Amino acid sequence: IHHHHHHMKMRSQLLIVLQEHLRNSGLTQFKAAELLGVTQPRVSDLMRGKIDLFSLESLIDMITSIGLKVEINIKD
Amino acid sequence: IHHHHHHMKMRSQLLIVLQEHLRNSGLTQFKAAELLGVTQPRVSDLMRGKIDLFSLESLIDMITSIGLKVEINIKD
Repeated sequence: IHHHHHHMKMRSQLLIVLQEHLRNSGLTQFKAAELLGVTQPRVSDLMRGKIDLFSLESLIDMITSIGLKVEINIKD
Repeated sequence: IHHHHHHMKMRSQLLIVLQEHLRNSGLTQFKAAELLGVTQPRVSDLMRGKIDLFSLESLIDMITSIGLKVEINIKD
């Protein structure tokens, strides 16, 4: 397994938005996994806040699966 | 190898900013790889625009290594 420990403000922002949206979606963890196209243990880890297990692309994948838009701004 | 074909506006934005910044950095591909902590073949692929080989986290890793800030906005 890869564990992630960088970009934590961004990673936590994406995770909290994904958790909150899933929490009042009316979906069970099973139906949530079906919608996101991931396994139930993956949903469990997300809802338990195991943030280290989630790459930025996986979080962005799931945010988009639930119908949200992610926009980036790059600052120099 | 993983190949990526989703989130293409975001992926291309990050790649173009990374290429442009490296292109007038005064660095050779070797010195660029040293700064980013990746291999020279990885730099080559980036500069050749092999966008499919680069996950969003790897692009964000490298953008931050060169001293840029990435901010996300999530829209519903």
